[PDB]
Formats: sequence, structure tokens, C-alpha cells
Amino acid sequence: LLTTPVLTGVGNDNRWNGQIVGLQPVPGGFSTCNRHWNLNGSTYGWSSPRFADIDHRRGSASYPGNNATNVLQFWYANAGSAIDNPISQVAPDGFPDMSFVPFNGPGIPA
Amino acid sequence: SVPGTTTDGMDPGVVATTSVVTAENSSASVATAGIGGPPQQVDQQETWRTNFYYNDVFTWSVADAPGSILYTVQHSPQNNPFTAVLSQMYAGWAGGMQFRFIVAGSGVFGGRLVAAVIPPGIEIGPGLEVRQFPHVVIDARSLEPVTITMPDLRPNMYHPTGDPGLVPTLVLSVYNNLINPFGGSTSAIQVTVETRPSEDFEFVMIRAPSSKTVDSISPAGLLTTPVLTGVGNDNRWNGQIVGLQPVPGGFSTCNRHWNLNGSTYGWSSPRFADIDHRRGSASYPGNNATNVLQFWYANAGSAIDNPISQVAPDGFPDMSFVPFNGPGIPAAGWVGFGAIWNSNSGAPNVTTVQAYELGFATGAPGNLQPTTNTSGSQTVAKSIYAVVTGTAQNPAGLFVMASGVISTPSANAITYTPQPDRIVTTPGTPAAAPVGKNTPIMFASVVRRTGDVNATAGSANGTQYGTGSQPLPVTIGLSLNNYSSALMPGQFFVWQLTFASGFMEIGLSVDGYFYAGTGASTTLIDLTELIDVRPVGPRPSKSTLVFNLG
Amino acid sequence: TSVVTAENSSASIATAGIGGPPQQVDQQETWRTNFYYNDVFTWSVADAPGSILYTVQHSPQNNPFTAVLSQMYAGWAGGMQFRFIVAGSGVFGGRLVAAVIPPGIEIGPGLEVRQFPHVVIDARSLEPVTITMPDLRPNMYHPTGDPGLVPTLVLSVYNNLINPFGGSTSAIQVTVETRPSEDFEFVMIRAPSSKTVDSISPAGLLTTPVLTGVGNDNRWNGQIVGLQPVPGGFSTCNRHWNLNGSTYGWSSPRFADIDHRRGSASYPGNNATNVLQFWYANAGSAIDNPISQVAPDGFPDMSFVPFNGPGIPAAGWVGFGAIWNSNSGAPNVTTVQAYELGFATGAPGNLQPTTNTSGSQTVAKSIYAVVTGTAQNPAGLFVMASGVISTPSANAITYTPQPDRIVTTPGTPAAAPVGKNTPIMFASVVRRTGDVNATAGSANGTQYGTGSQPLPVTIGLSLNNYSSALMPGQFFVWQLTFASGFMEIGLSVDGYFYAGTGASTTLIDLTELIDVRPVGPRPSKSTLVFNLGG
Repeated sequence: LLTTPVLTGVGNDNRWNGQIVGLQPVPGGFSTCNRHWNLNGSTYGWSSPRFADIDHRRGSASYPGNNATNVLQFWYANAGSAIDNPISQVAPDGFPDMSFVPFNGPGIPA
Repeated sequence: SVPGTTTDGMDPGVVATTSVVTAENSSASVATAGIGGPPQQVDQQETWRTNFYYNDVFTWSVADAPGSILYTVQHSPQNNPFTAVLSQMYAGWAGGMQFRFIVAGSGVFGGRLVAAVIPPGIEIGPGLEVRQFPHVVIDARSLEPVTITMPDLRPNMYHPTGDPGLVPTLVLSVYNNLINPFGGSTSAIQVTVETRPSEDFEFVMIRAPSSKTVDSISPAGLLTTPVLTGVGNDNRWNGQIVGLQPVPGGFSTCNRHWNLNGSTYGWSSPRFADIDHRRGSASYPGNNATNVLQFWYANAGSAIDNPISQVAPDGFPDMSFVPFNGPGIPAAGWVGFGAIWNSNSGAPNVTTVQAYELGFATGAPGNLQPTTNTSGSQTVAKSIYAVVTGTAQNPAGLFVMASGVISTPSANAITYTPQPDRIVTTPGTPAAAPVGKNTPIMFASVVRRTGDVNATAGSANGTQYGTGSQPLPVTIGLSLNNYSSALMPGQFFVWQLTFASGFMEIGLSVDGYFYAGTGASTTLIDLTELIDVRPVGPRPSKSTLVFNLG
Repeated sequence: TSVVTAENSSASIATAGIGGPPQQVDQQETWRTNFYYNDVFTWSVADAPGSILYTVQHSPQNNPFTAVLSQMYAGWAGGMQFRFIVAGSGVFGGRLVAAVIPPGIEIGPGLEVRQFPHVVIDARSLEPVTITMPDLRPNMYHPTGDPGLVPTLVLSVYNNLINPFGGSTSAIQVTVETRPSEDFEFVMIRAPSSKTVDSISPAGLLTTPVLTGVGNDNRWNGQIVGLQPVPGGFSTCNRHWNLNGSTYGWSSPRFADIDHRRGSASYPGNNATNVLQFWYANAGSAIDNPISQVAPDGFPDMSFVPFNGPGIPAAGWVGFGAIWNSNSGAPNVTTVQAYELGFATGAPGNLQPTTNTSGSQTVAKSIYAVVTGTAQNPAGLFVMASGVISTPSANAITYTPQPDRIVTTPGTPAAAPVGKNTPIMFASVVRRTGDVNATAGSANGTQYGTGSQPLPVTIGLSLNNYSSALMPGQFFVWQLTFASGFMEIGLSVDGYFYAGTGASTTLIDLTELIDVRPVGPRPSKSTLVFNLGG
């Protein structure tokens, strides 16, 4: 499963679909759930092992303010409701496992 | 000597050994199996172990592609009738067995078969190529029988009856296609299998007769002859089953369904008692509370008192709500006699006892829409007749009888209820898929209707058939016993119903669904002349079940 | 270990050669060398000397392993060895005799077992006593299917049992064990799927979950949670099937619907607003029911309660239903209510409860107000078979129905106490109208609805015939195991259930019940045990 071209020039990573260049040590520890498989043929996440479109329906859409030119767009939906995956219904297939950094106004988030 | 066309009961015929019958296998099998004590039932003069006795039969068609399996058995004492009788009073076995094949063909046909013995660790599946194992090829024009011996290759010292472990498997498949040079109507032949224990077979530990085991008994005892032609009801209504009808495409009904493993598909423990709730809003349209239609709804997740799942109350019908407005009664659907009752140690209201239509709505109390998914929905009920008093309190509940009827305006032909496009689906289910020519089957019965009280099976307009998934005696027989090892996934347990002019075979997979070889027909098969039921065994899903009806 | 052979063994081997060579004859087999359990019986302090306590015929069914092996052989011959183990105590006294009776002699009260060749068994013996029964037959072998003449082993009382200590304990259990003799054999192997005619037994109808899981009664589809005894007797015949393939009454066992077509309808009051609808028809007009003409299927078998005004009557049978006209009828929109069903007489004048079916008349009076009231002569009822019980206030009234309130037909047998045994009556948790949330917790006791037998049993017994499975004068007996006690239950030939509780009216809860186990047919003079945790 781990050969020489996998870590040299062919393999990608399971979060960003990008070329693996290095190794990053984490001395504290972490837990990754989405698109992650154990040695039992099982997953706890909500994504298949492939990179495709994220599609969901039945979610409330709104926009702040009153003027409708150059206005930020908002959309949300609850967890546990997305009936599109045979795996689990926590989130639709392909949703990133990152916490939402809050922002508003003319500032690009970090 | 006998001239080849008559055969004795102790005559094997020709002997075919592939590569696994060796002297060291038998010498290691005899010497190591002495850990159970002295061997029992070992006497090479008894009648039960000198003759061949009947085990099985199967058919070989012209349209069978090369590489398709016609016969498979695991190594077991269930492959001979007398060792199956003797295994109830012993707790261990070792040794091999012999299999005699007689082809009932003529010298004008063509085609070959192939047989092999598979080692214990290999998975028996789609990617198994048995022609790349040591094998033996049998012609279709053979007159004398052919005997194949399967030895005992095991990593343990003996086979406990409740836990044998790893066993070999005998596979028989098509080598070359069957050819009839005249063509026409004759396109199949039959092969009969006999069995006989080998010389190194024995039992060890005496135990008690009909002792319980850590494994599981075969699922043949639950489906007997009074279940079909007598007592036995549906999963949604308590009515006797009358007929058998196929569906094209498949369905998914997941209310009171139990798998082969002991597990339920959500709520609704299997007993037709009642429906009760303690939280839920009540309202009524219009400015006047006189001759109105009551409106109760609550979200999915408010069923605290249900001990299985929180999504729905116990005994609720799994029907999508058909939206209706006005005095015109809805078509089909589920309607039951009920009333309302208030919370905080409250008596039921006297003035409102009426039949309500039950279902799941979307977007209540505004525009109500039918729904297919149970997650993120809200259960609902509204009356079909006019009541004289309405309640508008936030804490309220229901009291509905579990037995129900169908509501129809016209009631001449309608449609069998429910349809596969109407049955709701809980998260986490496997759906029915028609494999081979076999189709999913749903049991039919007779349920009364609101449009006509006298719904008798006879004249005065044709009768209406309600469809339920599995019988209630069958669901009781699976709610306790676990069958993880009784039937391997990938095949089904097949019975053999016998009518007065024909016979059909019905199956039961690991998913709890029933299969029949109906093909592309939607004809109701009335079960009135059915006499007896005899079980058969585990058969692969690619094989076709017979449909001899007169 | 020594194996005992019979006195007639050399003539027994030779004359059985008409069936071929002997089968399953290997003297080192483990199923043949050890003793295994067969049966159990009771020796009482009230048994007169010369009374018979145990009787068994020569058969290959008095052993757990020869009964399995007889499924694949059409014939048997040879002897069989018996062993007796007394539970006993060192403070008891009395002896017993056991002898083998040849064919042609009666087994009865005039049999003098003490002048046959016998063995003596002590009431305080620790080591077991052994006796061998030979195969004394007038045939060459015994074919399975029609054996012939066999000897019989008879156990009798020599000296009566004595307890000088006093009260409490007055009965001893004796266990029988069996291994075959050296000369026993089988002949002529056969198909195991062949004649499946094996002593049909009413043991598989009452299993474990039936009482600690699924399982309902004949009045309601409610879970059976407790048994309640009643001293004196009762009579019920609605869904009550006896051990033959017959019953006395209507209502085949399914809680589907209650449907009738013809019957008069009326209502009191000169105003057609907020009244109680009253439907009534006489007994004998149920043409659509193929079983009995007395009542439609699903009608309750309790009497009417005479009430008037806006007060909800105590107890009874209330069910959610409606009225419907005839002539390919659709039901009326504006009348769906809870209706109280029962048997009465003298309607629509003085409504009185009645005991007997004959001379009575079925009635249906609504308990809640309905806005419209019809008066058409052809009318019927479409009521769900599952219902509740009406109550004025929540409280806890009593178990319903009472044994005097049950309506029975002419020609019905009655349950009667025999000895200390008392007929019991299965109970269940049900809902009511005085309090919808009938949780089995706090806020007073819950309502109990009581029926005759477990509906499951009726379902499994209505197919088969049990005429020779239980000899008359006995019960088929089970042994219920609790966590800190055990009990014993009976089933008569007439369809009733008994327990040896005596004259007590305390409910027994099936909460810590673990499993059940069949015992067999036992005489009714023996008291069933009541060693409960209290």
C-alpha cells in the first residue's frame, strides 16, 4: 500500500488533493475523522475516498443588509438532515472537516 | 455381472481422486482425533454406513454459461441423513465423506462438468476460479455413477458440533455447455447426489440429546404449513394472508423488519397494541370550533417514551401522508379509530372520538407535502370526519388503535396498498435488488375499507389487497434468535411449496426479504390449494427458483 | 466397567435375524455405557400401601439417545436397564417395590407387586437401586410403527411414608435414569424424513419468551406481565380452545375487526344534538360469521353496565368505532365515537345485565356525545377489535372482568379447584380513558386486564389435535424458574391453567422470570409447588 512512487511523485493527500512534498510532526496530538479509514475496513467520517462535488438541498439562504449590489451571501443547514450519503448523514459528501472561522465586513479571514 | 444399466446400493462406480486424498492425511486425521476419547459409531458392517442414501438433486440447463456453479456444500454431518440423525446425540466429529453422482441423460447430448475441493481458508465467491485447482471432468453421456471423495483438512484436532471452525468446500460447475442437437423443447437434464461416510469418520463425545449449542440451528422450523394456509398475519395489519404478488424494481420497508442478525430498523416493536404520545400541538382551521377537522403534529425526535428509537412512537404506520383538503375523503392511506387526550394526568376528551388519517407531513401547518425520508421530518394526523369540539393546547397526545383500514372514495379497483413509491425509509437500510430473474415478493391479505364495510372475498365488486412485508410469526422467530452463522451472506434459504397441480420455490435472504422466480409478471398467485411445505437448504442467489404452475 | 446382559439374550439375538444383521452394536460406545436422565415422580405421605406411583412400558423412547437413533431405523429388539435415585432425608421411613410384569396381565389396583420377583427401595438410601427389564415378546422383533406386546415396569408402595417431625414437608421426589442392555440392537435402516408420527406432545406451545417477551391474551393485545389466581372457579369461552380440535363460541383468534350489517338503531331525546347513540340487535343473526351465529367476530363477552347521563360508566368494553348504513354502504361522516359494547336484555327500556348467552341481546351505547343520531332500521358497527376500558377517575378499581361478570354459552365446562390447586387467570397492562398515560411506575397502581389463556397457545393448538397427548385426569405441567424462587403451572384437558397457590388473592409478577421448562403429564392429586421468594 506504501511504495516508492506514492511518496515521491504520484500520491496525494486525503484533505486537499495536492502533491505530497513533506512530513509534518505533531508533538501534541490530533484526531482526524473525515475521509479516514482504520485497519478494519471502516470509517467514522461522512465522505467517500474520492474528490467530487459537494451537493446539498433544503437549506436556508439569506443576505444581510438591505441593498442587493455587492452583498455577501449566506447559507446554512442543520447537521443530521442531509439524506444524500449511504455512509452517514452528519454532513454532505465532500464537506471539509474544519471549524468555521467567523468574519464579516471587508476583511479576508485567516 | 450387472450390465452397467442397473446399479447396486453399495456400488460406487468409477473412482475420481483429484490430488487431496493422501495416506498421510488419513493417518494424521485418525491419530490426532483421539483427544476426544475412544471413537464411537465405528463399525464397518452396519447398514447405515455401507449404502449410499439420498441427499440432493439439481438441474443442468442449455443456457448455463461456463463457470457457473450448480452445486456446493460445506463439509458437515448434515450432508447424510443418518449422520444428521446421529449428530444430535454427539458433540464432535472428524473424517471425510463420499459423494456419488448419477447423470440422467442420453447418449445424444454433449457437454462436460467439473468438480474440485477447495482448501479451508479460501473465500467462496465471484472471483473463485475452480478450473485452476486440481479437478476432474465428467461427460454428460456417462452411464455408470462417478464418486468423488472429500477429505477432512483442518487446522484443529476435531470439529466441535457447535464450533467446527475451518472446513473445505466441494464445488461443481459447468465445464462446457449442454448441447441438444435436435433443439426443440427438451433443454435440461437432472443429476442426483447420494452420500456415504468414509472409512475414517467418527464421533467422540456422548453429551445429552437435543442439547443447546453456541452456534445456531437451521431456519427451517419457523415456516411450516399452518403459516400460509391458516394462522399468520401481516406486519402492518392483523389479517390472514391470502396470496402472493411480486414487485418490479424492488422496495424498502423498514418499520417492523428484523434482519437475520438480531436487529430492528428503528421503532415499532412487533405487537399490534396501541399508539400513544404525550407531547404534541393541536389546532383547528377556521374561526369556529364546530364541525371541523383536528390537526395534530409533532417533530421526529419527541418520542422519549419509545425504548428503541426516539424518532417515532411505538406502532406508528410507516405511510407518507397524502394531502387532502375539504369533505372529499383521501384515497388509500392509513386510517384508524382514535381520540384525543390532554396532558398532566388528564382524562381523554369525550366529545371527540373519530377516525383519523395517519402519516408524515412536510411543512405543517402550512402547505403539507408527502415525504420519503424519516429523518428531519414531522409526524402528523388529521381527521377525515367532522367533530364538534376542538382543542388548542400545546401539550396534547393521541390514543389510536393499532389495527387500521384504508380510506377510499370510489372503491371499485384502486391499487394494492402501499406502493413501493410510498413506503418511507429510515437511515441506514439496505434496499431490495432483483438479482438473477428473482424479484422481491410482498405478502398479500384482506383488509376492510371505509367505503364498504362488507369486504368479503367473493362477488359484489372485486376485493382489495393490502400488502405486508413479512409474517408476524416469522418476525417473532427472528426477534430473539440470532442467525449470524446459520446462513452465509450471498445465498438464501429456500423452501418448496407444493400446490395441488404444481410447485414453486420461495427464498429468504440475510436481509429478511422473500424471493420468487416470477420474472416480469404482476399476477396475484392465490394460496388456496397449497397443502404442505418442505424445506430444501441453502441455495445461491444466481440459481433460478422454479415456477411450475398449472 | 461391567455391562449387564439379559437372561433371554441368546434367543433374542437369533430370532431378530429376520430383520438382517444387527446395527449399532458396539459395546465401547459412550452413548451406551453411561446412565442418563429419563423422568421424575412424587411419593406422598397420603399414599396407601399397594398404590401404583410409576408405570412405564418397554420402548426405545425411555432414553434420550435411543430415541434419537430410532428416527432412522424401522425395528428394535433387546432389553433395558433402570435406576432409581431417592432425594430423601434421614428422618423419613417407608419402602417401595419394583417388578417387571409379563404381557397379558392387568396393571391396576388389584395387582400384587410384592409377590412378583422384586427389589426393595428405601426412603433414605443414598446409593441407587437397579433393575433390568428383558424383552419378553411374542414377535420376532418390534417394528417401529406397530410394536406388539411389551412388558411393563411397575413401582408400588410397600410401607407408607412417615414423617415424625410434623408439618411442612410431606413429599419426596424420585429420579429415574436409564442405560440400555448388552443385547439391545436396531435393524433395517430407513429414511429419516419418513413416517414422522411421534407421540405429539403439548410441550412446544409454552416456551420462554411467551411469558417474558411477546405474548398476549384473548381479550386484549397487551403484554402479559403477571398471573393472578382466583379461588372458586370461573367460566370463559370466547377464544378459549380445549385440547380437542373444537371450541364453544364465536370469535376466531385474531384481533382484526368487529363487523355486523343488520340491526336496528335509535337514540334518546327529541333533539338531534349531543346525544348517546344506541344500536341493538338480537342474538342469532350473525350470518356472515361462519363459526357461530350468536355474535359477530370480535364481540366482547362481558355484560353491560347500566348507566345514564353524562357519567362515564365503571369498567366494561369501550372501543373506537362508527356506524354504517346498508345497501353497499359507506359510513356516515358525523358519527365516530367510543362505544360501549356488551350483552343486555330488555332494550331500549330497562337494560339489565345477563349471565347466559341464550335469551340475550347485544347492545352498543356511546359513552361520549355525538352531534348526529340516526334512526334507520338497517345499520351495523365497524369497531376495532383492540380497545380500552372506561373509568370515571384514574385511581385503580380492580382487575376486569370479574369471574361472575363473564357471559358464557350453554354447554360450557367450568373450572373447579381440585385439592389445593386453584385456577389462575393471566393479566396484562392496558390503557384507560381516566388516564391515558398508564406508565407502570408511580401515580397509583395501573389497570390490569385479565384473560383466559395466552393467544399464542391458542394459535399453535388450533391446528393440531391433542386427544391422546394427555390422558384425562392429568395436567400438562411446566416449571417456571424465577431469580429467587420457583413455581409450577398446570394445563388441564379442558383448556384451563392452574397453580397450587391455595386460597390466596395476591398477584405474581413475571419480572424476574428467567426461563420455563416442560415436565410432562402429572396427576391432579399432586400439589404443584409454590416455593416463591417471600
